[PDB]
Amino acid sequence: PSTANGGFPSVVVTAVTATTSISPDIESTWKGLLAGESGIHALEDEFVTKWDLAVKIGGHLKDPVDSHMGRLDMRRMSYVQRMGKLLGGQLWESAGSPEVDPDRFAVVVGTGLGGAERIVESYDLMNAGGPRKVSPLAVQMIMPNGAAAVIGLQLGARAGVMTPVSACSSGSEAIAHAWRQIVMGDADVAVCGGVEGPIEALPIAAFSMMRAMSTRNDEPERASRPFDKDRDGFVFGEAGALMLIETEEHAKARGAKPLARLLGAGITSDAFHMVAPAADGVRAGRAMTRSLELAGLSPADIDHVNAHGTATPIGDAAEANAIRVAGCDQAAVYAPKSALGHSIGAVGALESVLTVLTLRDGVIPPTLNYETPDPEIDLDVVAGEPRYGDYRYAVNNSFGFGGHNVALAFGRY
Amino acid sequence: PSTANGGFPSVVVTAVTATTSISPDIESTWKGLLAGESGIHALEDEFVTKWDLAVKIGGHLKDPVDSHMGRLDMRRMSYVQRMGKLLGGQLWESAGSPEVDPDRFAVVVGTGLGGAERIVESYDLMNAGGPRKVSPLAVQMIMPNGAAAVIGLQLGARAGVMTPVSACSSGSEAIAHAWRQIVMGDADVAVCGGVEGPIEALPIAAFSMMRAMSTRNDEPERASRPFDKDRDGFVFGEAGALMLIETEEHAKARGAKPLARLLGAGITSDAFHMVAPAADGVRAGRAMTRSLELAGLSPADIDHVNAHGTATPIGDAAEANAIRVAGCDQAAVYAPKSALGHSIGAVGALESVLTVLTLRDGVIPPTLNYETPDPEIDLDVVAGEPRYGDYRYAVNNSFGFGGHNVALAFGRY
Ligand SMILES: CCCCS(=O)(=O)Nc1ccc2cnn(C)c2c1
Ligand SMILES: CCCCS(=O)(=O)Nc1ccc2cnn(C)c2c1
Ligand code: NA
Ligand code: NA
Repeated sequence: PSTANGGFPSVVVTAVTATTSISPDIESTWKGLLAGESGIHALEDEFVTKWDLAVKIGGHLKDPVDSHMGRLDMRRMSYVQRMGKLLGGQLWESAGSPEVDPDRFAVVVGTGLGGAERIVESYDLMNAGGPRKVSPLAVQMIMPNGAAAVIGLQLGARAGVMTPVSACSSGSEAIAHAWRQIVMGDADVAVCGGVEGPIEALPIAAFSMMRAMSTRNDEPERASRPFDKDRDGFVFGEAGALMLIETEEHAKARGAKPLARLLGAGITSDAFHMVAPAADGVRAGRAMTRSLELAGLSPADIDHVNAHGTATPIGDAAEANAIRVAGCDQAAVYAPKSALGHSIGAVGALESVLTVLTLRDGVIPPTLNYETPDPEIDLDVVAGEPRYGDYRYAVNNSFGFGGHNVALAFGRY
Repeated sequence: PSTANGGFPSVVVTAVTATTSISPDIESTWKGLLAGESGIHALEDEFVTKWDLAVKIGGHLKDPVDSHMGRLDMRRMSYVQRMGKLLGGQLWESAGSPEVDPDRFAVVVGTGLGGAERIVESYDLMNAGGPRKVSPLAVQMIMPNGAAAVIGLQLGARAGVMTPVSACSSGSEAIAHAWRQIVMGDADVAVCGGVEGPIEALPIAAFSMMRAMSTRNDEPERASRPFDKDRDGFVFGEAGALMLIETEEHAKARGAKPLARLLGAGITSDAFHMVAPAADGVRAGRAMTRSLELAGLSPADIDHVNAHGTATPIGDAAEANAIRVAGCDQAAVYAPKSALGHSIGAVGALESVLTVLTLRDGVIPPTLNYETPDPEIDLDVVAGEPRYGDYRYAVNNSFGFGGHNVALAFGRY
């Protein structure tokens, strides 16, 4: 059974929304990327100087979430819940605010951590003034399922509200599970993607102590260098992204113009290391292959790969092998983290949206800072200027800390 | 397409393990439940007196997790990761330490929050001595996928390692996603269940401030009263539980004796309120109905319902209506939280293990403290003494905060 042979129903993407370090509008982010713009700049936050952080570069949201948040929302929601509500409403507006059947409507939103800022706040409030100072809203804000719950409550999703956690692959895995919920018959329509918290001292400190982050502080826009010889780790780039997916029949019934097709989703694991990807990239490649199997495609059909491309030395090397294992080494490769950075749980979702626009507009943006290619890798990396091309099919890769491999297979409508 | 009509492959439960407030051995916990034992006692912890908490009753694990943990594990892992390692090894040994194909082996372990203690630790450390005092493993310990990532690395699962966060239904949802992974053909064997943190002052404060918790401190063992007229909220009971599921062919090939059959799983949502369940129980009942559709069963086939049964006035009323909607109100109902309390993300997995043991031994333990029937409920609640029977099929219910509904359909082997 596959999408090609009619074993699974046809699933199409009908709307996308995203907020990034370049722009709060996905179509503006897309234009910026095509122009070779970067969202990564020098961090001017006071916490950088306070702690004298080794990492002084980051990509803040161009339009911060809380600028669209009144006092009420600031009191009753965690940050990721607030981002979810914002993106949830924008997405629904862009889809024409359709009246769908709630019992056939599901929500699957991934996240890296959850409402962690409310944990420390409640911790502090209890330490200072005792258990009565902990809010009765604390549980619903802290719980990592909260963002998905807020969106499901907002839009009225009654065919399931799910939250997969797989670190960097959470946003892509969310879309994978949304696809599954539809193809198994549990829903006809689904909002899916990923949300994540902002850059701060403690996140910077924590990830910096892993020694996986770039420290090229003097040249922020040149710091993130996926598949480049002079790469020194990943760069934080704040993001949130959701897409609306549904059966082609459902889309056709309400007159929705599809942006792209979601043909298959592959989920595998390494069982190798807690934070480092497997060097051979076999299991990561198997995730790509599995998505092709479910889509009913062969590697030869894959014209484009939106790479995970963290810019860690071992990460990019592993992925290069992974693509080769999947037999997609002839595909045109893009590494959006070169310009948008790493948004952890949201990044798989943001990059899935980018893959949809690639297929829609038939153009791949240039991978920034790809000046001196790494001799070992040997990939067809799109760079210099955007590459216009006849892209029929694409695979979006997302590989998370813990050994989590998610591959999504998309097709041009 | 169903399990009955051969649409899905036959999936069987071949091994179980759990640590509870009654015992570290699942077979001993099971005997205790049949004898009418309770794991809920007066909390002798210092934080109870220190803060003068409204709740002074809880069920700590009989055998603490850390009593099996050395110095490396205590510094390199979070609590839920440590619980995961322990139960992971115990399950594998109970299964006969089989040599499975890692590429067809998956792990799905749910949890409520994650390595939350390491967040407040990192926060305190950084505030005291700056960013360099934060642990290098802070990220891999804090990340909520960490428990599942530990177990997948421990046992060598390469067909996917996933963590669903669904609050009270996390453990059940994990089994649900494990079932899905096997039936869609991505794996043949799967370790699945749930883990959760211990009882502490802040967890108590957070849940008790919602007025969700029982305050019957004078009589700890009589506090948790699911479906009883005089019920006043849930009681904390620490737990962790995992089960080994696999296809019947795979089980037969290695000579593994099945304990029960996993026939189907239904996942729906309320989209009603952030913490309160929907009064009508319609979507909760649809979760039950969906598990039957996929199992290939009818409501008449269901002889047993392992209820969510938290003992909240609102929660039990909703579940009573949900069972009516599913057409399962003539089924024999058991509420294990009466004796084992609420373990949040692990409780759905624990009660799935209890459902398996019920179908294996053909006996339902008594629902503790069910003395005065509530007029509104009108359920056949097993109480006073255990009820023996040739039980053919059972449905395990989990309805978590956020409106997440998971129903698991089990069958006698
Ligand atoms: C730009 C992505 C990095 C953020 S993180 O990976 O540390 N997750 C994260 C999640 C929630 C909150 C709330 N406050 N903060 C600071 C958070 C951080
Ligand atoms: C017995 C179930 C209640 C625990 S909870 O729902 O508050 N989750 C939880 C998870 C992790 C940790 C670590 N320390 N602590 C205290 C934790 C607590
Ligand atoms: Na990607
Ligand atoms: Na149950």
